[PDB]
Amino acid sequence: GVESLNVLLDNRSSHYEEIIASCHQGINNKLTAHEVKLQIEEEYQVFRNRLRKGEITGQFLKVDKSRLLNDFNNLYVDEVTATKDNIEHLIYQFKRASPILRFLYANIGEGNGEERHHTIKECQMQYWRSFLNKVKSLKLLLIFDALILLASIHDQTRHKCSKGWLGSCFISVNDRLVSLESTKRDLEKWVGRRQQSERSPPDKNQILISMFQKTILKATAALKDVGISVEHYKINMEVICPDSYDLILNFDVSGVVPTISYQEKFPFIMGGVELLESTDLERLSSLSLALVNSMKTSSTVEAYCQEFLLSGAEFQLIYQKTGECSKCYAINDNRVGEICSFYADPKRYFPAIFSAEVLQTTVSTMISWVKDCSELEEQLCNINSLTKMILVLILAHPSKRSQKLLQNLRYFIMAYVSDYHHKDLIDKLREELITDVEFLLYRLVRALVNLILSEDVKSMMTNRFKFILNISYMCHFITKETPDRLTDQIKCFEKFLEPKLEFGHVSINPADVATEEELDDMVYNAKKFLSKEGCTSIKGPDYKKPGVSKRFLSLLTSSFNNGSLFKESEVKESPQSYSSTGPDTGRLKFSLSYKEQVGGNRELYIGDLRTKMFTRLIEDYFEALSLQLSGSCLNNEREFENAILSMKLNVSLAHVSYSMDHSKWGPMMCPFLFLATLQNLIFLSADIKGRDYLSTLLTWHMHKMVEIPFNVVSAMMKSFIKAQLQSITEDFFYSNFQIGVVPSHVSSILDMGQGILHNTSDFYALISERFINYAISCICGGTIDAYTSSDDQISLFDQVLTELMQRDPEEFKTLIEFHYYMSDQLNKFVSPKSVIGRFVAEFKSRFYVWGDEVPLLTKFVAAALHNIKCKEPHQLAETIDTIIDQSVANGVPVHLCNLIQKRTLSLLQYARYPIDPFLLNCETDVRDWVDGNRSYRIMRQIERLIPDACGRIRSMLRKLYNKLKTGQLHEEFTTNYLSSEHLSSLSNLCELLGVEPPSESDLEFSWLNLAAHHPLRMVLQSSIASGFVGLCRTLGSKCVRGPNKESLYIKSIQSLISDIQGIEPLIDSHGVQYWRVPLNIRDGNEGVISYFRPLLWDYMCISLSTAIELGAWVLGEPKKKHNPCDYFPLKPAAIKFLDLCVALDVNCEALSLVSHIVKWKREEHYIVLSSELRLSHTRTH
Ligand SMILES: [Mg+2]
Ligand SMILES: [Zn+2]
Repeated sequence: GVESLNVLLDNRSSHYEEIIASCHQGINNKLTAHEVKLQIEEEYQVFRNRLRKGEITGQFLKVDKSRLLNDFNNLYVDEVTATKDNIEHLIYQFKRASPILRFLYANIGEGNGEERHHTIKECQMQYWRSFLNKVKSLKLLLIFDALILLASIHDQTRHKCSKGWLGSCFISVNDRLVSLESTKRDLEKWVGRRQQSERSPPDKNQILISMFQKTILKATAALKDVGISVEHYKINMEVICPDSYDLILNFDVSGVVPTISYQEKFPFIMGGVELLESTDLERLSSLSLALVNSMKTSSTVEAYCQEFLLSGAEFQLIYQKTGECSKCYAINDNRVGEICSFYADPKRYFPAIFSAEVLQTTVSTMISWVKDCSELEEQLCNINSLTKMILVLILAHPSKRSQKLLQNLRYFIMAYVSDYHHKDLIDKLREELITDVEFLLYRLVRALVNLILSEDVKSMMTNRFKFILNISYMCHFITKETPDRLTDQIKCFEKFLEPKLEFGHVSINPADVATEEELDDMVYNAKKFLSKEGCTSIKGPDYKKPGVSKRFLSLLTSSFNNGSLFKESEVKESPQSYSSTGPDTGRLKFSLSYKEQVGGNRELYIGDLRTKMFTRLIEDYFEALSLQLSGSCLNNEREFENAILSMKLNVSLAHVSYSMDHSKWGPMMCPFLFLATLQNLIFLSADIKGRDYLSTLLTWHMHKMVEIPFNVVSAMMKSFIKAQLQSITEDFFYSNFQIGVVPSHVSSILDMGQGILHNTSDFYALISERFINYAISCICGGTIDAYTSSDDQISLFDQVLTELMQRDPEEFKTLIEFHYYMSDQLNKFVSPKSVIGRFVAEFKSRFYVWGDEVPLLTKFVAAALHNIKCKEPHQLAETIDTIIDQSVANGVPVHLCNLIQKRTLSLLQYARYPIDPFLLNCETDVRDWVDGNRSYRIMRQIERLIPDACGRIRSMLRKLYNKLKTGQLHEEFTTNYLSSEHLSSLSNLCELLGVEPPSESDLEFSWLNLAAHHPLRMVLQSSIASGFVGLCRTLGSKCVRGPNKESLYIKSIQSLISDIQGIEPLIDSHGVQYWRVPLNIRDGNEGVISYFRPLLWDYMCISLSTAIELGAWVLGEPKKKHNPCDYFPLKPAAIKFLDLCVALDVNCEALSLVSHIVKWKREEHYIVLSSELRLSHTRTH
């Protein structure tokens, strides 16, 4: 489609020629392989001589550990008036630093007696509440309030229980907090007025009962329509008394009133609970569940309350506003009100709801790493306290500044174990802290760092490196959503506009028909961009300024044309006219947005369909050109494996390594650079017409327009109209408003699309790094390798430079300086987070050392925790299965993954959904992830459920597999078995061979399968909490499609099942349900036995499909100080059968064995702990 341009006209004026002239002005791309070394050596001599004097700065320092520690200590020394805290003071003032932290450690409910045993029995008030809440969801509210009050009175006058009141108020129906006396007066007035109306014989003590009977009759009539009975609710009709009006009109309750404080009052002790136990994570889970449930309340078109029980006592959480936004919460108790009041956010509190044994196991497995040390065995009780405190603090107060504070520790711990580092590093690990909890977090982190990385500890460096590198990945535990949306759109525009005001080129309104001023400005700025000088001048190099010099561009193009950079094997509606500024129907337009990240943020450009069509041509061209060469890893797949092998070898040999990053990659490149580079290359010497079309496309990209967001302009206009009757981004809008017209679009020469022109940037990086390495090898006597991903890079040195680093340090530092300068001379800026060393190597967030391996445990656990959505409950299981399968292959133990699976099953059980044996298997081991797949795990679960019935089936399957692998019967089977009855076929199938048929007592095992006629309805999120709320709301409305055409409930089906005294349920330990259904009642009732499916049929089918996919070992019979750092690499077990596979697929609506090969990808190689490969099962042939 690239050549399609030839169908258009050609209206190119004398503007398209000046750009080519400027890009061809003073560049010499015909030099020879002998005249470049002289220039390189002259530059090196001048630079070295000028640097030895003192007229150029060094930008690099040698690593000294004492200076690094003493600079990390007093990093915030203006507010923290201390130098060395004691751990006892920290543990003391940790449990008293907030209301939420005071509540998690107080001595609440000091006496738990029979009033704590009564909280398991269900009174009548809650039954009536549930019934009326159900009825309401299909004058009025007064009757419901009166019924609730009557139920409460009848519950109190029997066994003296008071659970549903708060002083004088009482939660009645919609979490409301209606008063008491007001209802009495309302009922009095209502009954009086009704009697005065009906008068012109009865009493006020019978009209109420009449209305009660009418209302309950209408309700029970409307509720029996859908199919739900009344026995499910277990309500007692005796709550209504013949004397009910004068029973209500005399009640008397007294207590303590609640309140909310919108601005030493704590009524409990402060430091009861310890830290070694697990008493606070459960309280946190309960409080978080209440805070998330507080988003269900309806708009009502006041006071709302939620309830939770910790240790048999009952607490209430009250609020005064509905919706999903920040509000003020208060915690109350029926003994004394107003325990505390805070200002939390309803979201951001998901990751700790049912996960209290996973976090304890995470801490316990992280601490066992540094346990063999001898310099740490005395103070091994403080590390536990500090780790647990950091975790709990991160979970209780989710902030955006703590995330960056914890993320910045990775670069410190990386620079601590290196040889050289950038001098401007400490100024980067400094973020603005505001509140009083972030300073406490910093002090805890500092105490732990100074405790672990001491000076008299020199035993095991790799374990401590792993430990410290794992405390910095605890920021993934918070969130990646945004606190406020109107501020990030301001920060994004600030980032967009800041670097374009220093260069001095900004166009306000292009008008889509450019004037002469814009063309002259473009020409002038294109000439200014190519006028950078350095190292042969008066001043010298001006670091961190956009531009390229003609000398190095000439050298690069000449060296590419010679053939010095190649390897050994590398040398073998439709518009009609177009100008140099765009098509006839307008220039290219883009819009701005941002993207969510852990840490900062990242811009995003969005275009319409025509520009998306036009950009793909350049993208494909440059991707093909980059594939022709070798060295890039952005889209290739063998290059990444080669890079990993080279990194492993380099680290094993103890050579030098250089891990780099480049800053401001996006907003510093430009399409003019790519144009000027492309115009000076000779490829093979029709194609020149392709080069012309490419130049035209890049010229179109050079004149694009970006649209300013609307909220920012509105905010600026309001701020101006307010302050009139302050930054560089403010004076722009101010001086534009002061003279009328307002800004809407922006155009300039100094920005490429972030995430748009990736592949051309990768190509440019490839060739530039090749040239730089060539020059460096030319000067000295050593060589270098390189691998790029368009903003990341690793460099592996050789033996010569490794020895030169220790024999002549000054020449090594001078070579590093020359590399930095020569790289800056080509529009590439090395970041202050790059390192040179011999202990570790890093590339694409992958770390490699010698003697151990570095798994990122906390990252995977955090990624697995909050990963749920509002989908069908049979697709979330596959997502969790895939995540856990990917995480086991890196070094996470399986006993920590079984707990995550149990957590997911508990999340599903809370929403009142039945659990079938086709969801998860929380009893696996190593061999179920290395050798088998999902189908093998489900087979193992079914074999665990019902043994003594899977042996004969396995023998029949073995004989059938032996008979089918030769071709004796391939059609006698797949035509009158897979399309017949399920139960009356297996008998004759096993009779056909010489095996005992399955017994009549094994064919009753069945399982319940909703969506047996049509898939259940889900659509009728912007956050995970809203996803969980919507999931809990959807399962419970209809979510069922009946046989002909209708909608049902999940409770009606279970009621109908209970209406038959011939079926049995059976539940396992984890909570898996399977039924026993006989074969005589199976007939006669055809309306509700339409949902059950037999088990042995699905078992046979799935087992045969797995035996066809994997080997023939799955049909056999099953049979059944170690330090935490001992790893071993493992590899998995690796037409005419595809028709049989597709046949066996559609006959079982349980799994999708063929989808796993189209959507998902396998794992290449595993690494596992050697202590878990001992305990395992083995299946032979
Ligand atoms: Mg890197
Ligand atoms: Zn009771």
